[PDB]
Amino acid sequence: RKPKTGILMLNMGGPETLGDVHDFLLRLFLDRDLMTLPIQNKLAPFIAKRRTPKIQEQYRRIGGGSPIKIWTSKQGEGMVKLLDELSPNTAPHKYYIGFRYVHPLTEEAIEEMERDGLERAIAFTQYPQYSCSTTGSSLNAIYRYYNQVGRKPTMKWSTIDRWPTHHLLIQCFADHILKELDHFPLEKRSEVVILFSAHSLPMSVVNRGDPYPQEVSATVQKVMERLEYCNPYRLVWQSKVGPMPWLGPQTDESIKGLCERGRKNILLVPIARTSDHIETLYELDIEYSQVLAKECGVENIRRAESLNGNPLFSKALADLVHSHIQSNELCSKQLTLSCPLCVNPVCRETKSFFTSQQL
Amino acid sequence: RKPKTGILMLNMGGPETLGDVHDFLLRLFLDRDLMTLPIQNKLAPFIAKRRTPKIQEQYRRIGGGSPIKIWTSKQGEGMVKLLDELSPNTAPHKYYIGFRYVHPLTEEAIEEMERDGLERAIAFTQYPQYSCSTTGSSLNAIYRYYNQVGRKPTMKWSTIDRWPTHHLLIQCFADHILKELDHFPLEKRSEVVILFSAHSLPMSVVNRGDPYPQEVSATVQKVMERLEYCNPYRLVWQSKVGPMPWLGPQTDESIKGLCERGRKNILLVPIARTSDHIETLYELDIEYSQVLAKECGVENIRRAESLNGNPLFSKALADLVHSHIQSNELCSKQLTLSCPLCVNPVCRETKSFFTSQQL
Ligand SMILES: C[C@H](CCC(=O)O)[C@H]1CC[C@H]2[C@@H]3[C@H](O)C[C@@H]4C[C@H](O)CC[C@]4(C)[C@H]3C[C@H](O)[C@]12C
Ligand SMILES: C[C@H](CCC(=O)O)[C@H]1CC[C@H]2[C@@H]3[C@H](O)C[C@@H]4C[C@H](O)CC[C@]4(C)[C@H]3C[C@H](O)[C@]12C
Ligand SMILES: C[C@H](CCC(=O)O)[C@H]1CC[C@H]2[C@@H]3[C@H](O)C[C@@H]4C[C@H](O)CC[C@]4(C)[C@H]3C[C@H](O)[C@]12C
Ligand SMILES: C[C@H](CCC(=O)O)[C@H]1CC[C@H]2[C@@H]3[C@H](O)C[C@@H]4C[C@H](O)CC[C@]4(C)[C@H]3C[C@H](O)[C@]12C
Ligand SMILES: C[C@H](CCC(=O)O)[C@H]1CC[C@H]2[C@@H]3[C@H](O)C[C@@H]4C[C@H](O)CC[C@]4(C)[C@H]3C[C@H](O)[C@]12C
Ligand SMILES: C[C@H](CCC(=O)O)[C@H]1CC[C@H]2[C@@H]3[C@H](O)C[C@@H]4C[C@H](O)CC[C@]4(C)[C@H]3C[C@H](O)[C@]12C
Ligand code: FES
Ligand code: FES
Ligand SMILES: [Cl-]
Ligand SMILES: [Cl-]
Repeated sequence: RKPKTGILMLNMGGPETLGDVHDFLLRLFLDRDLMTLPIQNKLAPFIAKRRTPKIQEQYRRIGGGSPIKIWTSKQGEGMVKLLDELSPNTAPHKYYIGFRYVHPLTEEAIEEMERDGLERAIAFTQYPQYSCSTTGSSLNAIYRYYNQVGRKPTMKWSTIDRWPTHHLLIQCFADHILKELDHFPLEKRSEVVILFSAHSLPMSVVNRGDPYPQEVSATVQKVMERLEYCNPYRLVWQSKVGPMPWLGPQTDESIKGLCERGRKNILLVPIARTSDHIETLYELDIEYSQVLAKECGVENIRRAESLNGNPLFSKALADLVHSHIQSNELCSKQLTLSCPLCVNPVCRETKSFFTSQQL
Repeated sequence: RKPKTGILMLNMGGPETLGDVHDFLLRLFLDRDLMTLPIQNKLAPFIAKRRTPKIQEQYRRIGGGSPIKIWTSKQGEGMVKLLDELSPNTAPHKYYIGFRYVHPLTEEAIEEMERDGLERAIAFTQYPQYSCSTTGSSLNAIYRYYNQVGRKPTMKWSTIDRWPTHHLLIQCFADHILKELDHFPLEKRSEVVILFSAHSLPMSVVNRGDPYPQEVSATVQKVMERLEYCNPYRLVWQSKVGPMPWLGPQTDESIKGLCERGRKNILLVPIARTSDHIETLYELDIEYSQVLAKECGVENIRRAESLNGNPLFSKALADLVHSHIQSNELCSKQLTLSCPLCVNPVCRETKSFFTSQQL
């Protein structure tokens, strides 16, 4: 039978080959939500051209491009197989990838979903903890697509806009941490300090109200509860760029500081993403675990495996979607409150897009 | 066998009368691990004299003094009654109050516990979420006391150094929120937005690794889970002073921003305090809920009652102490990890004090 229920998996994406780097950067610098540059239509291509060599070099250091699409595909296949059994009344299910800055783009995916004549479309963010710069930006693209195509949707929409504490996500993280603790020397296991690391935000974004640091903090505590507080931890933040203030502590400074303080056995845990990413394979694994850690005289630094193709994580995706369908909800209660100092007029329009849907 | 088990309830304290304000400020400004001032022994008394009138005026606005001691005493009495029945082998139990910056001082309470000839002494912080500037300052005073008096303790020490997700604490907050949502006009209940508000930290402290923002985030999520996400929330931060950057968003800016954006029905929840305090009775209730809120045309702003004399909260305190005794733990696993960028040599000494205790 023709597909009945579309699951739109949303992610920023990354360039699949070196050749895709420039236009990934160009689409990003053009995104008026993410940044207000003067004369932005002229500055965006110039900044993309300037930054491209450096970013292509990073992807070169990890094998030539981003693995996000492979992993997103494998997890979406697994999720659809389960949902056809779990939810016969909404089957067949089909997953679609909507990347914000590379192909397939969010707008290309919506065009195909409509072409396919689905009865309902679920905007399923692949970021478990909500930031306006991540999930909000992917949801804004859905609202803006219909606003700009000048037609109403032909499908019933709803969103799973966050899931920072789903019990099977927490189980996957706990399982990968225990697997990685087993690979330290046994005599150092109990000395291991865990740094959960997540992409940082600028403080201008924290201070306007972004939900993300409190949600990532929640994910951390539920993982440590499941692990029975077996090792001590901190939550720290990676990927800061530029001269402005961002939320710290920084993951690089924290690795170096712990080493300087005699804690030389460290487990990194990428707590805000669901697959490997340049953040993990370059920044944590090369910049921090090889170079920085070597300079400071670490004894053992390891990183928990990304969730990637763990079948339990496909089972989480499916249970999220199945609960969402049975609840009839259109979005979380949290999406109905925009940031207290939000200055972007589209956030309200996108919230209303979802809360106002027929059903 | 006389009192056998002393429970030292630690809090920073506040001045009980207007006459106690100057010496509260003086002790604060002499505390070199909270602040390093040029020519500190001369400047501290001067800044204490200069800022006393303004701080006396805040306390005069709430009736002439801090209620922390009355509430802590009532909670401590309730806790002891329960502990004598829960734990006959460690009875009789006696509570002592140790305030960091007013009488009875931490040092005074230790002197009495040792005078009393207790077998066992439990350093029980009354902050559920740990900051190095709150619970860590109290624990450093216990270590420094023995280091100064140059005698070893005569009782067996251990600490309950944090408890941000204790199930009965969570139940108390959820109960107080729901009863406050009952006081709104029924036609706005669904519209109410919850701002959990906790004392902020300077970014310099957050960026060195202080555990506090992630633990307060955890308390917020456990409370919202218990409430089944009935209303939307943000966690925001109050009490910033001075011109340096602190963690935001600010509670005051957030209340003004929500009003300006049409969310004019707000419930404030002091999520990091267990009793009323100048930050609730003056800052939230007068500066924000009366002056700020009237000025931007709020419709309804309420604040959940502080835990104060709720008997389920004395139940929580006793359950924490009974579980701690049964577990034989000397401190949390998290106290065994100092901040990654800690620069105070005493933190390691105080950690060792607790982890090394006989028993
Ligand atoms: C002023 C502005 C800040 C935008 C903001 O307020 O966030 C910043 C952001 C990106 C900056 C530009 C980009 O970093 C690229 C250029 C970098 C050069 O070193 C200065 C000019 C240059 C063209 C920058 C000018 C200016 O400082 C920009 C435009
Ligand atoms: C790729 C580009 C340059 C950074 C680098 O050298 O890696 C970086 C700089 C700042 C980044 C943006 C900032 O990190 C702010 C955003 C934070 C979100 O968690 C990711 C998207 C987000 C919108 C970022 C995407 C992208 O990777 C950016 C634009
Ligand atoms: C790193 C890059 C400049 C590269 C260059 O031309 O040298 C610039 C271009 C635009 C910048 C972004 C924009 O200024 C908007 C954001 C401004 C916030 O103040 C910090 C992050 C923030 C997301 C910026 C981070 C970073 O400095 C960016 C991504
Ligand atoms: C007294 C002074 C002025 C604040 C005011 O207007 O109330 C403030 C500035 C920073 C404050 C301190 C910092 O907030 C750090 C601590 C926070 C704890 O909640 C109380 C003690 C604590 C050590 C504070 C005591 C006092 O309220 C201080 C020292
Ligand atoms: C420079 C120093 C900051 C030390 C720190 O970073 O902790 C600050 C903190 C408190 C300040 C002092 C207090 O604010 C009291 C005085 C206030 C007057 O405006 C200037 C002199 C005055 C005597 C200050 C001098 C100086 O600016 C001090 C001493
Ligand atoms: C506000 C107060 C007095 C100002 C005055 O002279 O009237 C000053 C004097 C000493 C200051 C403190 C010290 O500078 C040390 C802390 C350093 C952080 O950068 C801010 C908070 C911090 C705790 C300061 C907050 C506040 O501005 C204090 C408490
Ligand atoms: S920036 Fe967060 S809702 Fe608009
Ligand atoms: S400042 Fe946090 S452990 Fe020393
Ligand atoms: Cl990537
Ligand atoms: Cl007080």
